Amino acid sequence: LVQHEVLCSMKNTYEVLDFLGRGTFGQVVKCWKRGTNEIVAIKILKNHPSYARQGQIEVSILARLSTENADEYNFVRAYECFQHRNHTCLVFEMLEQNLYDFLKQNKFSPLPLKVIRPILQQVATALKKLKSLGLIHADLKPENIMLVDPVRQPYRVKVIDFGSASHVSKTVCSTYLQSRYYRAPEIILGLPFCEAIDMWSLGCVIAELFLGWPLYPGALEYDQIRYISQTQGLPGEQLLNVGTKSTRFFCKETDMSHSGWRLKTLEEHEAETGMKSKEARKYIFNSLDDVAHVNTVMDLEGSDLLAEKADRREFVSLLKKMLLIDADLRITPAETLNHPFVNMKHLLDFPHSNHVKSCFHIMDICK
Repeated sequence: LVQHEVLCSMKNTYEVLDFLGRGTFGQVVKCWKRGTNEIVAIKILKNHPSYARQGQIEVSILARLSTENADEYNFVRAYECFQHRNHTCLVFEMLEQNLYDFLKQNKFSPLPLKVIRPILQQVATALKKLKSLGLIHADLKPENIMLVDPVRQPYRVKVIDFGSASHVSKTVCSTYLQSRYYRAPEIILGLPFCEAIDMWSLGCVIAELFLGWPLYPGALEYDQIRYISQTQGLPGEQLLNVGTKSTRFFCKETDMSHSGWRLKTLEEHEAETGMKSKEARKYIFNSLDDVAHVNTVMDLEGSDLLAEKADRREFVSLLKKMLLIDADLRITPAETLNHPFVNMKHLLDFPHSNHVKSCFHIMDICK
């Protein structure tokens, strides 16, 4: 169960100092490595047989990632893995603050695109290495992207929480998987999924950093697929046909001139499940292009505004490619690093803008 005040390792030695967090399963606690000046995070896993298979596969993925010991691809370095009492725990490096707590303390104010760009490049590099190994993170949320040091190393991030990671398999998710606000349509509709469910999650977080609030903050999976379809259009017919959960949110309407699929109205869903659906979006978009026209009051003069408008033009261009409902056509982590928003090739067309001089400056410092 829960423990405190002291801990014991087989090869090293750790003394627990303060609790760090508690999830659905698996507790993380901050401790001090005795004999050194290092602070590390230890994630304990309860020794229940029904959770033993998920606990073992997480250790298998960390050992395969630890071969990439350089971790220049921005991963949390896993040190060792021992067993205390009858439980199995993992030792990670101690990062400072995750992106959600960074937005919370700033009253969820939007972040400029010049700060979003370094974070996007680092996470896309991580997902480029995850596809290189045939792995899925399956839990990419702002709570799982932590800043190494917000003051010493400004805007350097790493990804955490592999408790949902798994190898690529041709198996439909039986129920739910990723976090709801960042869940790909494949998991909602009951479709075969691969590594593209993290490209969808990365689109919902860079949009959350730009707006301050989640892009699709649906309380239920119906609200989630409703916001997506109302903003980006209904999913394709071939996708809704082979979708297992596709019948729980859509219906086969057949008028004289109607097509095949349509959404269940708020009146229909409220009668089917009894739950009245309320609006939770801070931003309602008829199109992803309306994201570029959000929060448009800046101090940028004519020289800098011509570039910020070009910056937003490429941000919604990448965001649309990252939020394509069809996972077969969704942009890949390798292509995202080659998108003009990350290449900054569209900012080169400006002779000397004092804003683009800072945009390029924030990028080459993240090293």
